[PDB]
Amino acid sequence: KLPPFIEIYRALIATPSISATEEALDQSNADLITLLADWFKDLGFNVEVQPVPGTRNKFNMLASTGQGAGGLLLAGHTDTVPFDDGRWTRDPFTLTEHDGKLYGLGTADMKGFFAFILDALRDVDVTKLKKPLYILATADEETSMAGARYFAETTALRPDCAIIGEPTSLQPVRAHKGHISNAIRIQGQSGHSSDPARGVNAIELMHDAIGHILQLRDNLKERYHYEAFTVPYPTLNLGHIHGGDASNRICAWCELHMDIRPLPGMTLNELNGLLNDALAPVSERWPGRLTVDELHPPIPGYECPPNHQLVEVVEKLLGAKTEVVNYCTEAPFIQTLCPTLVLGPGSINQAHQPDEYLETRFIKPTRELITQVIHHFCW
Amino acid sequence: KLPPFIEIYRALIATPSISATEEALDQSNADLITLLADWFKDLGFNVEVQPVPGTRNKFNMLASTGQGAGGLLLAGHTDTVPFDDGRWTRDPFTLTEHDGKLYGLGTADMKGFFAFILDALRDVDVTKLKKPLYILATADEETSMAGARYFAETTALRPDCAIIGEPTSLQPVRAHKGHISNAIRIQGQSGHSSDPARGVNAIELMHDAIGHILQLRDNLKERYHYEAFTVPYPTLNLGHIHGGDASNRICAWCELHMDIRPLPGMTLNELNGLLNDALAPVSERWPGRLTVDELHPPIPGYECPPNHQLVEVVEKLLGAKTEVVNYCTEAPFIQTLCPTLVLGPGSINQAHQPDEYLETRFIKPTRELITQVIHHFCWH
Ligand SMILES: [Cl-]
Ligand SMILES: [Zn+2]
Ligand SMILES: [Zn+2]
Repeated sequence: KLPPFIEIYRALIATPSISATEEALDQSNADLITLLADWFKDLGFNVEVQPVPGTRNKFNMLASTGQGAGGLLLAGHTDTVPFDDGRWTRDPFTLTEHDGKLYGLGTADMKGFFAFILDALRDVDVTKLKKPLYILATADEETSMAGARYFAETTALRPDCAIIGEPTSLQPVRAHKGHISNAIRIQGQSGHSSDPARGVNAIELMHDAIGHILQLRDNLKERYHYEAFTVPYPTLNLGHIHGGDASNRICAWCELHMDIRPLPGMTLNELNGLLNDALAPVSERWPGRLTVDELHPPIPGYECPPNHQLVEVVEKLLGAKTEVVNYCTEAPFIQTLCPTLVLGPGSINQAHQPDEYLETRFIKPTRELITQVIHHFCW
Repeated sequence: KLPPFIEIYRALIATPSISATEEALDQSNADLITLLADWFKDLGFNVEVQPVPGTRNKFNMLASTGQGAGGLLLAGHTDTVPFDDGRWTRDPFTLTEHDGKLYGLGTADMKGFFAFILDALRDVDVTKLKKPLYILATADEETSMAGARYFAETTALRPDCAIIGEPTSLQPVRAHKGHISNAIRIQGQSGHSSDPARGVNAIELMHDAIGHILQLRDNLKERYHYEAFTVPYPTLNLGHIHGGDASNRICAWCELHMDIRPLPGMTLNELNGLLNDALAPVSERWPGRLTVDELHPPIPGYECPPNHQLVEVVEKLLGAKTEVVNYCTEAPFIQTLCPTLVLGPGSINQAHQPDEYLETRFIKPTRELITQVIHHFCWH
């Protein structure tokens, strides 16, 4: 009943699922979901399609089998980044073999993962599994991660563990930093530069705030360490500043946009705690003039405990040690449901690039890795 | 033979001469200058009309009677600011008497002055002056002051003294602060925020520069003093800042727009020296990254030596003590030729405002004052 691997792959690549914040480029993942939904139906899984609030008509799919607690969650995203038709030298939607490489938009990131899951399940009898098996297909990972966010917020599901099939060259990944973005906003009071003391100069107040923020930057860099990261400390970046009307007017308003990248172990609440603490002497001096607002929904840090049985099994199956990575995944939201690893075929060297491909040599190892992991946590 | 006072004033207000940095809005003062040049010719002045290099078809007028050293220079600008389409409740180019008030764009700043000079000169015999009388009418005071800058740069004229007819309510003004406006520009090096050490954050460098600038602000407030000014020290203001693309990118550029208002007697070279030395610690640590560009032609401070005959006689004519103002005039350029005073009818409260007027109560005092200064500085 299930087509062969390359045919499953071909149809997924041929179904456009580009995500974009730009209304013009943003395609519905409905056709991608229907493909996955009908195929998982055919294999005997129950299926739930979920509209995702505040997306342009995007959906999650959960495919479920078995009952009771625990089980394995296999998770991926159905969307791809846009393509540059100027730099692609093949049709992005045409799966093309050439020189041990399979070319197409989402070959590496990450439609291959679903083709491998279905391919691995082709002869498996879901009746005879001891523990539940879940397949999650999320919307809009490449933009808001609204799919994974809305799933982790609303789902009753509580698996024993989860693998998110992002391209890692089949290296298991157990952590990455978070990402919070803030606007620091300072209300001045206007006045003529003929008496620059008559008003409240927002730039002078922002100069004070920046002093305290750079002190926090130094404390973060000095007191929090995670040796496995290339940059082993939580980072703080001043990105943008704007304020004032003219050289000859008291600066009436000033705004600073910054980011912080918290290490896995530090929570969002403690980080907003550290930032309010740094700014406190300034907002106290000046009640009601300094506000801190979020620029973009925050992403928590993620880690999987390094001796978790998920990690030991995977490391042993692949004979590869776990890595940390310098990029954000859905793992922070899936980690609220159960211990989570990031592990998939193909490379971020092809992800989001023109003439994206997945090497065909990933085919046998990936089929075998998924088979072994389903037999380990469901049998 | 000259028309009456109200006719002269009517024509000057009826003749648009709005100046503007925007080429689109910048009207030629050619027709204003022509009215003036013919009226001074009719009274038997030698008149030169000079195109001002680098302006949009603008002219200076110098009207001359007599020859010899010294004499009195009476100066004013022919240009007005634009009118706001929303706010005027009558035609800015029609001189209308309402509430003992003469309404019109430039009634107060400062076309009235030219009417009062011509009116006063009706009853003067220029052949019996012992020292020359000069009237200068400048281009573009409200924008670049190119008129007065060019005149000061090029004229061989060295009058005994000069009065600029800016609106001061007929109070003698003897000094004002300068104005310099700079952009402090910092070139950083961008990169992803996942490693902030890979770049040079222009906001951090600008945080450094501002620290040094605020130290200069405090040095200026402390080490320099001129009692007559409400703010008796050179002021410094941080007016605008911008830089950088995104919260997740190292900030590659930052620009700060600031001004300084120096006291009379601080040169523009002294001030630029103080600002570059304040910024030296940042600029020496980050070679090639920090530049200082002028946003506006810089204006030196001005003062007239407070015991020149010009001040003593004008104070006595008016029964008024000299004042200082914060704002700028052409005085710093004119003062390079001769002791200069700023003295004119109409109020700085009408200048540049909708339904601009000059109160008629100023007509007699202003005519007497102009007559008297011509007698006192041209008969002796
Ligand atoms: Cl890393
Ligand atoms: Zn991905
Ligand atoms: Zn004026």
